[PDB]
Amino acid sequence: SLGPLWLDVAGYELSAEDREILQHPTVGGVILFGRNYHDNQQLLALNKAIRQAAKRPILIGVDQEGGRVQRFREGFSRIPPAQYYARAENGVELAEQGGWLMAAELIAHDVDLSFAPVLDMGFACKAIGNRAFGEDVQTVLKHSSAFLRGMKAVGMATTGKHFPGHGAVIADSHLETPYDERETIAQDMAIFRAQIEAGVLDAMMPAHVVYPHYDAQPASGSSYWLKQVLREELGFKGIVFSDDLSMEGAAVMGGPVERSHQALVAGCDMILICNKREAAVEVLDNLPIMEVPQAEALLKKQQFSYSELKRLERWQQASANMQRLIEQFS
Ligand SMILES: CC(=O)N[C@@H]1[C@@H](O)[C@H](O)[C@@H](CO)O[C@@H]1O
Repeated sequence: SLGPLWLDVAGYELSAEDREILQHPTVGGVILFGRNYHDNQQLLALNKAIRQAAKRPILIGVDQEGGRVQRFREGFSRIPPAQYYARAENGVELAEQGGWLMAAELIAHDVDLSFAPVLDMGFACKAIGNRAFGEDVQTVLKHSSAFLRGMKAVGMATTGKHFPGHGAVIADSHLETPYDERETIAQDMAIFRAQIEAGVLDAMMPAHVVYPHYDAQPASGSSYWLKQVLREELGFKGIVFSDDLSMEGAAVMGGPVERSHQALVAGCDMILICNKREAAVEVLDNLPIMEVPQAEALLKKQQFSYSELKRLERWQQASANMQRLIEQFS
């Protein structure tokens, strides 16, 4: 937790070079991907090794939303697309089972957090699609609040994304960054405002999206979006993540070093450099030695094994119900 930088590792086991870089104080987390996941035991061993190499507390995170975005599937309960809960007759009840189950099984495998939930509105943006909980404000709020309650219940920190709303985004040749040219995105942002005000988000990830009515920069590299709006207008007090600086970020600024500088000056607390070990190293060398003490809030609050978890009727039911829900609409 201590440092701002999130990076990844190459495979199923920690390398000797991994063990060295994990000790760099500017590192605060490892983001895991599908290529880091083979099986439950291998995952447990990998995370144990990460925490031992780091020595100090360190965050381990994953994109585990359900549906199209679930890095760990084999040997885990399948989680439905976030869209599916609101299609069921008891959606709010099931959304909480989905969030609880997703979070519980990650904690059982020594993972601190999932970069979830998606608070975007609508299904028309290809990148989002059925990752959204609904296509109007109330449906999104109702079902995302349930999912959040489930995460909270097991001690997992929560991350709203992709602020200030990725639901209506276009990524064609009209501009060089995905964009949303609407004169107002008030409804999209109202979802974020509501969850911020309810105090249910520990963290926030911004969208790599330009909203030209508002500001020239992608929100993820925008002083307006991340300070003026997110902090001053909206009163968000949690952790702000960057986007993946390796393929997103303020691309016009230059390389990883320039993108990292812009993310931090814009108001990100923590920065992500994925898929590019040599870029992570470059950024570590460029930056001051940095600390993010408030990121300790993101470390998981509970500890238990998968065996212990499965003894809960709550697990027995949630797991079965998620499989039913998937089968109901797939
Ligand atoms: C629009 C989109 O999918 N953005 C993703 C985000 O959800 C994810 O948490 C992050 C880390 O993998 O990479 C991206 O920025």
